[PDB]
Amino acid sequence: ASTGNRRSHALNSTKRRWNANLQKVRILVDGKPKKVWVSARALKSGKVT
RNA sequence: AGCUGUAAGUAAGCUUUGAUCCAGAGAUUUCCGAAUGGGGAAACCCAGCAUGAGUUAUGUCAUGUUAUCGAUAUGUGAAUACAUAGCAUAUCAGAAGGCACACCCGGAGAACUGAAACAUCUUAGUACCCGGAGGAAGAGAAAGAAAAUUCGAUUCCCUUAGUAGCGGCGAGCGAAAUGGGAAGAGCCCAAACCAACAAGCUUGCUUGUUGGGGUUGUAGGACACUCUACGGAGUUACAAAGGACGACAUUAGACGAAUCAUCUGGAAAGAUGAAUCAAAGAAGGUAAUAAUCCUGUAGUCGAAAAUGUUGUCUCUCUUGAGUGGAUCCUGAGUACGACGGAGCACGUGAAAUUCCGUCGGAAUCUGGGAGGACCAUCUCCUAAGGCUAAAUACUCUCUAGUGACCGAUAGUGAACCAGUACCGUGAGGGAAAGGUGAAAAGCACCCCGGAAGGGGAGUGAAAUAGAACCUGAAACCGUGUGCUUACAAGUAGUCAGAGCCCGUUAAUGGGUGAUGGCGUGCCUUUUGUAGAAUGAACCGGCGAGUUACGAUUUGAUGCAAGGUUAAGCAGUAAAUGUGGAGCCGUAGCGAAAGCGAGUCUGAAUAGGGCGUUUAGUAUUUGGUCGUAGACCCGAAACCAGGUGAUCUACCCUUGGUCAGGUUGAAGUUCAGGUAACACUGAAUGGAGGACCGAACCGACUUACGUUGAAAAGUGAGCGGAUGAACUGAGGGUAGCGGAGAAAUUCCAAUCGAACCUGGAGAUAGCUGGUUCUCUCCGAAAUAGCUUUAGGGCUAGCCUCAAGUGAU
RNA sequence: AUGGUAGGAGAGCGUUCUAAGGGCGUUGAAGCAUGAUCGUAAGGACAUGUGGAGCGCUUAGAAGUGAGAAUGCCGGUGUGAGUAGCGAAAGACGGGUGAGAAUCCCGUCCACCGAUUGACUAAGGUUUCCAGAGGAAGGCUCGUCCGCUCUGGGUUAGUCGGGUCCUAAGCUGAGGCCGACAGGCGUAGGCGAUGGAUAACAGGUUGAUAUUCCUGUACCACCUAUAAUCGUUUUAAUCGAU
RNA sequence: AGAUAGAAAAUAGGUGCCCGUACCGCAAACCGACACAGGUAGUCAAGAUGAGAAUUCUAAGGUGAGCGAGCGAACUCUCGU
RNA sequence: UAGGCCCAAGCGACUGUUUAUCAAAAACACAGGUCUCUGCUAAACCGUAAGGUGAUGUAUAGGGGCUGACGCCUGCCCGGUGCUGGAAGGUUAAGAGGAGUGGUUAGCUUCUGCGAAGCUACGAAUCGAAGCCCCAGUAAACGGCGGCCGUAUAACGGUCCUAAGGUAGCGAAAUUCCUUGUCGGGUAAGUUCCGACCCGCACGAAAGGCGUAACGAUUUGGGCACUGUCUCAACGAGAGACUCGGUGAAAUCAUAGUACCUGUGAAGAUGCAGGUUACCCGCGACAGGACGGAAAGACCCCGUGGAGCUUUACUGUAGCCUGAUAUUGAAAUUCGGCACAGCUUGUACAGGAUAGGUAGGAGCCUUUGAAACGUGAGCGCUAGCUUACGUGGAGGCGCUGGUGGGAUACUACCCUAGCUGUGUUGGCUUUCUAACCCGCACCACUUAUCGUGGUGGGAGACAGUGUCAGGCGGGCAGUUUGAC
RNA sequence: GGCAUAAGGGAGCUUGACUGCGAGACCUACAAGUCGAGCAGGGUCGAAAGACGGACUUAGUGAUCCGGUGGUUCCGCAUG
Ligand SMILES: CC[C@H]1OC(=O)[C@H](C)[C@@H](O[C@@H]2C[C@@](C)(OC)[C@@H](O)[C@H](C)O2)[C@H](C)[C@@H](O[C@@H]2O[C@H](C)C[C@H](N(C)C)[C@H]2O)[C@@](C)(O)C[C@@H](C)C(=O)[C@H](C)[C@@H](O)[C@@]1(C)O
Repeated sequence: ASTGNRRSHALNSTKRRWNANLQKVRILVDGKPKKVWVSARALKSGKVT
C-alpha cells in the first residue's frame, strides 16, 4: 500500500507516497554474505548481519 | 434402404457380409502462434547432434533431440591454500506459462459534474490500468461481539429507517443494536514427561534432534489427588470401509398410441354420418385448420465412464476416568503509545481498526491483560502465537429444455455475401441487401431482330403469378388519349353558372368544366411577421412520459375499535394459503426530564400558544413532485487508456549529384623605372558562404485558374546555383510531450496544444423541435428579494373541487 | 342562460392479448391497394385489384401505443436543362473488316517530342503480360481493344540481384542496476545496408522469358579416384592459433 | 607456437541448394477519389550551331492524345500590329 | 536564345533563414562584443530512479543572458528591487530538558489535602538554524535621468524627494500632438523628396549612439531609354453561338399563372390594399428579388460558458535551502551535571573602626565561636572592616538605620578567580577507524572496462537516503476576477 | 409633521435606562418591523388622584461556528 494524502492548511489534497527507511547492508542470506536493502526497523530486531 | 456436406447434377460404389446416417471409444493431426534449436518483416529462413535410407563418396532426404529456476547424487572449483559456492553434468521435467476480466479479492486511481464553478465537500474509491486466484473470498471456533436476566463457535444474504448521526451543519452523505434462510467440524506451537541419538562434555550434565502429550481458566498439563476405552461408531477434515461399498441419471437414448369416411371448385381440414383407448386424451409443425400423417405425451427396456449412494459397510474408532487452577505455560520489537495520513455513516480529531518513520518496553495465580476521554463494578482473552470448514458469491454464453416476448431499423452492427463491401498509415470506424414451393413444371416444340418483343405452349385450381415465383400496394413522379376551356396584372381559392354527362354500400344522387364580387402556413418567434425574420417536394423505419421506488392530493374493503404480513415457506414463473424474530392509527404538549385531556411558559395551577370536544387504515388501486441521467436533439471543452515522425521539424549512420563561362587571393618567378631589386610591369599559380548562368532547389511580381486539369496548380518573368548547397536509403525524438536560424511554426490536407476509443445519454439558466383524439366549458400576465438577476422563488391575476354562508 | 396557447373532472377510436363471448372465412375468406355509406372525431360492416388463406364485432384490460417542420436521419425515392462541361498538342485520303466505322486494322503522305512525350535500373503496384472468342456493364464512343470470360497460357540462373558472409546508426540483451505494478536502463553477445567481400561472355531463338533456354568458349567452388614429389613429423613448403 | 603422416598438385570424374525474375515503371498499371496539366531516387544521351547539356532544326526511337466531333457575331482569354 | 542604365535617401553590415496554403521583410541567424555561472561524478539539462547528454571535453573549456561586421565611441544615479558578501543584530518551528502545577488513589485528619510512593494531563527558565533585520558592493543587473515660480534647472536662481535630473552625437526622424511647422532646392504647379532650423507633446549611448564601402525579388524620391499604360481601331487562335453524340452534371426542394405605381407590415415590399401600361411562346445578350449561399456574424450577453497567456489575484504544489531524528561508532580537548564547598580583596565624604558587581533577607549565626589586643587569608592613603580562636571573649551585624549614589548576619555565593580529584551524566572542537560511500587505482571471473571478489589509496560518522518541521517557490496547477 | 396639556430651569433623588405576560395592539410575498390592561411582582416621585416598561416623533445595524456565565431538566463508553 503506502499512498495517502498531503494536506494543506485549506485542506487541499495531493496524493503522496510514504517510503520505508531502506538501508543497504550486508546480511547472511543462505550461503554468502550478500548486500541487500532492508529497512532500519527490520534490523532493529529481525535479522543478523 | 438409400447415398456421394453446404457448395448441384455423373462416374459410381455400397450392400442385406448392412452402406449414408446417430451416439461412444480410439488412430492420424502440415505450418505459425508462451513458440522454447538459432534468427525473423507470424504462417518463413538458417543449423547442430544421434540414428537411418541413399550414394564409390559427399551433397540430399527421413526420424528423434537441442530455450530458466526446483529435486536426486553429486562433482570440479579464478582474484586467494582446502573448502563451499558458483560450475558443468546426469536424470523427473518437476513446475512456471493457458482467463467470458461477467462475478470475486487486491494494487494504483482521474475528470467533466452537484453546490445554481467550487478549493473543504460531491461525482467516487466511480472509470478501467495492473495483478491474483477461482468455481470464491473473508471469517471463525475469539483480548468474539451483545450490554438484559446476556448472546448463536462463527459466518454470510431479504425488518428498524431516510431514524441516530455526520455536514462551507451547505449541497448532500447516511448506520447499528433488538432476527428469517442456512447451520457448526476443530487444529497448532507452550508447560513439563519419556525414549533413543549424537555432539560437546567428561559421559554426569547440557545442547539440540525424532517422536507421544495439549490447545482454553470463575483451568490445561507435569502433576497432585481417581480409577476407563471401542460405548458410540461415520469419510467434507483430522483412523479410513479404497471397500460386494446396496439406486449416478436409471442419464446415451432409441423404439413404442389410439380416427374418418361421403358429397360441391386442387384437394375438406364447409355441410352429412361417425369415431379415439388409457399414465398419452397435450401442445405443435405437413397443394385443405388429423387434442387419433411427423411426432410426441404415456409405456418399454434400459450400457461406457455409471452405481441412490447406503441399514454389517475390512482396517479401525474416542466409554473421559472425578477434585484443585496452589507452582509452571498460555505466543515479542510485542501488547503497549507519539508524530503524519487512510478507512470506518462519521470532514482524523477527544478517537475504539490499518500504513510509514521513531519510541521502546508487561506480566504470572497476590495471574496479568483488553473493550469511541478516567478510576471502582460488567463482558472477554487466555489477544499479538498460529491456523484451517461446508451451507456462502456469480452465469460469456457452456449445455440442454421452455414463455400478452424481438418479431427482423429486431432481442443483433449482422437470422442474405457481416465485423464482410468500403473508409483510414495506424489505433480504429463500419453499411446496404433478407425472404415460390401447389409442384421448375423455368416459355421443349414451333415460327419474325443481338438485346427485347409478338404468337402460340405449360407443369399453369389462377404468368399485367417470367427469375423483381417473399407476392405487392401507395405517393412522388409520369407519359400517350381525350371532355370542357384562349384581351390579359394573378394566397390561384371562395361566393354568384353555358356546354358535356348520367345513378352506389342509392336519393333536393351524381356530376364535369366556363363567369362578376371578395381575398395572407405545419409554422416558429414576437409589443407587433404573411418575409425584405427563421425553417421547409413524396414515403417511411420514423422520429420526443418507467420504475428501483418514494411523497402528497382525488374509488372499493378485510373492514372499522381498529393495522398485519415484508421476507420466507407450500403452490403451474399463477390465483391463493400460511407467515409476529417482525414493521401505521386510537393523545397531546414540552428543547428535555416529564406530565397527561391537557401541557408549556411563569418560582403562579394565572393568562396566552399548541391541543381536546372520533375516524382511520392490512389498505390496495386512478393527477403533481423527488431521486435516477427523466420530453427530444445540439456545444466549445475536461480527464483516462492508447495509436501516430511513410507528411513535416531537427538529428544520427551510410551513399549520390552539381552544363558552361568570368574574375584572378595567398604565393612564386623574370624585368621595363631599374638600382644597393625596388618598387611595379610580365609570366606562373588557382583561392572564394566570389560573379553571370543550365540541371537541380526555391517562390518575389504578374496574368490565368477559383461548382479549378489541381483541397495551392499552369504561363511569362524571377532568387540561389562549391555550399550555413541539394538529395536517396536505414534509424531516432510523441502530446502535461517533441521539434523549432523563432513564424504561435510543424508533428499524415487537422494544432494557443494531434488522432482514436472510453468516462459519456458530460453540462447547456441558451436555440430549435414536441404528432392519432376530439372534450365541452373556463386563466390570464406586477410588487418584493436575488456568487446571481432575457433565470428563479413567494404574492397578484388563476382553473377545478369542497366548505361556510350573507358573508 | 352557454370563447380561453395554462386549468379540471370527459365519451372515443388504429397494435396486442387475454378474458371471454359471438361471427366472417378452402362452393372461398381476407387483409391491403383502387368504391357512393358512416364522421368532429380518431376508426369499422355490401361493386375493380389481390389472392388463394387471413380478418372483424362486442365488452373489458395493457401500451415498443400513437405522425407536416427539428439547416432532423435514411431503407430512401424522385424532381428543378437538353443547360455547364467533355482535362493542353495535326491530321488527311485510300483500302479492309463488319449488323452497323471522325473511332478498329493495313497503306501512303503530313506532323510533334528530340538532355526527351526516347532507352534502362530502383521503389511502389501485384497478373494489368501474351492468344482466342461474346463483351449484358466498364471507357466523359464503339468493339468491330484491353485493364469482363476461357484457359492457351505465360516467369527457367553455380557466375545477375538477395540469403547460407562482415560490420555502422539503431534495436534488442543471460547475469546486473533501478522501479507502486505494468515496467526502464544496461554487460558480453546478438540482430541490422544505405557501405565492405564474392566466379560469364559471344551468338541463336518465342505469341508471351532470357548474362537463366539452346550452341560455343570460359571462370569459381566442393567431393572422390589418380600419380613423381616434403618426408625426427618436433621440424619440415603442410597443418596452425583461442 | 602448437599439432600431426602429409601433403599438393595436375589429371579424370562427379557435384553446385534457396528466394526474385511476367508486366507498368519520371507513368493509363506508383502516390494523388479519376485513363488528374502535379509528385516520383539513379544510369545512358547521335548530327548541325555554339563556350555550352543554352538556343533553333533534326537522327534513332517514340507518338498524333487517348472518344467527342462538324459549322462560323458581342464578349472573355492567349498572341501580333 | 543571351544585362536596361544613372542620381539620391531610409533600414539591415554581408551569404543565409522564416509564417507547407493571403505576410520573405527593416523580423530570425551570423562573425564579433560583453556580462555571468561552472575545478570535474563540473555547472546546465532529460529522467521517479538507474542511467545519460555536456564530453571519451577540463577555465585559450563548457552552459546561460543581452548586443550584433567594421570605424569613432558608450555619460549620470547603488536611494528602490534583484544578485553577491559581511557583521552577525535580533526572531523562531519541529525537538531536548524538567522547575513547578493539575487528575486518580488504600493513601491522612475520616467532615478532609506533603499529594505524598506511584500512576496521569500539563507545563516555563529556557535554549534551538535558516529565513527576516541591518551594513557594504554591483547599472553591457532590473530600473531611473524632474516637478515648481520666473518660463518654449530652454537661461540661470529657488526649491522637492529619494538616489540622481540627459555628456557626446543626432534631431518635424520607421519617433512631431499642434502640423501640409518655417526657410531654401527640385516642377508650370511638390502633403511625398532632399538640404537647413530646433520650440526633442514623447531621441539618446550594448531592449546600444553616430557613421559607413560592398551586398538586397527591401522601402522611398527624381532622370534618361522606351513603349496601346494613356489621349482614343483592325487581324489570328481558343471558349462562346448553329448542328450531331457514345454525351450530359451542379448550386433553393413554403409551394402556388409571380409589371410599373403604396401605405405598411416585427415601417425601403409577392400573397399586404387607388391608378397607369401590357396579345401567347422562344433564342442571343446581367443584377432588383433569393435583401443567394456550399457561411445558425468574426468588436454585447449569457453562463463561477470554454481556452491560452501574465502577475506583487486566491489557493496549492515539482522542486530548492535549512534544522531535528534513524542508519550511526571510538578517544581526547573545552565545559553543563558533582565541577564538590568554594574563598577573599580593589575602594568610597556615609555603618562602627573609609566593604565584594549582588540578591531572598527587620532577620539567622548565635558552647555546630561572634569584634580590637601575640598573631593569621588577600591587601593597604598603619584607619583597622569580613572571618577561625588558647592566654581574653558574647557579639559583629544586616536590605533598613545609610555627610553615602548602591552594600558584605544566614544564604546563591562570586567576576576580580588559581583550582585536588570525585559515582558517573550531558554540550564543544579535534583526532581515530570497523559502519557507510568513491563515474578510484591495480588484479581475476572474463568471453566482458557492466557487475562480483581481493589488495592499496581517498573520504568518514560527514555525506547520501527515510520520517517530521520551517522557509522560499507563475517553474507548474486548479480557480476567481465581486456584483450594478 | 408637531409643540406651552410646554415638547426650558430647580428639589429629592433616584433609577420605571423594572421582571413575566399581554385582556385587548398596524404594516406585510416571506423573514422581519411598529402600543395599552392584569398581576404574579416589587418600586420611585407625589399631600393626593395619579404618572413612570428611556429622550417631541420618525435614522443610529446580523441564521452557522466560537467565547463566557447561570441554572438545571440530558448523556454513557459494559454499568456506576
Ligand atoms: C475562392 C472561393 C472561396 O470564397 C472566397 O474566397 C471569396 C473571395 C470570399 O472572400 C473572402 C474574403 C476574405 C477576407 O473574407 C471576408 C476571407 O475570409 C476569404 C479567404 O475570402 C467570400 C466572399 C466570403 O464571403 C463574405 O464573408 C464575409 C464574412 C461577409 C461577407 N458578406 C456577408 C458581408 C460574405 O459575402 C466567405 C467567407 O468567404 C465565403 C465562405 C462562405 C467560404 O468559405 C467560401 C465557400 C470559400 O470557402 C470559397 C471556396 O473558398
